[PDB]
Amino acid sequence: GHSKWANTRHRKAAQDAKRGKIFTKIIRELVTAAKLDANPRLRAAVDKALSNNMTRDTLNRAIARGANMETIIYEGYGPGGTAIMIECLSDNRNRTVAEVRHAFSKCGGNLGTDGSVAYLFSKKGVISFEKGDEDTIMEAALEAGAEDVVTYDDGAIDVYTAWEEMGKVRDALEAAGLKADSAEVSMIPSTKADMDAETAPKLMRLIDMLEDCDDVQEVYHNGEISDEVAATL
Repeated sequence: GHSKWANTRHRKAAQDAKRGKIFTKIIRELVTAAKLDANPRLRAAVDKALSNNMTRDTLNRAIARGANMETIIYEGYGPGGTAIMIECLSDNRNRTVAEVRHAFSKCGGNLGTDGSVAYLFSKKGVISFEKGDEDTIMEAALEAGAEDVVTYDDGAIDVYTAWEEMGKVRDALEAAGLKADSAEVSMIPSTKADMDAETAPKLMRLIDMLEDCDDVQEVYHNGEISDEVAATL
């Protein structure tokens, strides 16, 4: 009872309503990495920009910006006792932590020590196929170096790679006539947080408030959902 759109339907139907905020968070992550100009920190941003439909000239002009903002991560728990990580970028640490702290209060939750639920998360590249031949994609993926392949109930396919190889793998599948629909780099949970029609929209409200903050670059969670309940939100 677990499809891919079930853990991507909601919020992804909300992030496509806050495109200004999403566009501009990417911009800051591009400019800051170019100002660094550090290389393997620009790459990530660029890929995120593409997957979000940001034109090339726009990204190039952002990087071509090569205001002291720093990166900061937070951790906590939320609806249904669901683990959560928050990645930020800001020039004001205290204002950032307050806004993040405010979200949890308004959603019954609490931040924690830097090492709490983090160990429950592994940073890896994910190349997704919304459809296709499973055994052919799997072999081409493992062949290219992939670390694992997941096939969901809706035929969607997720290829996991070492976070820093998502690119080589993605390209291999393409040159092989096996184009992925998306290929990003996220934080994958090694555990499941069951959710009901009660502790889901509640969690989803937290992700919404957190993502509403301009300092919040990334929000990850293990609140696995089911097709059964996903049809209540």
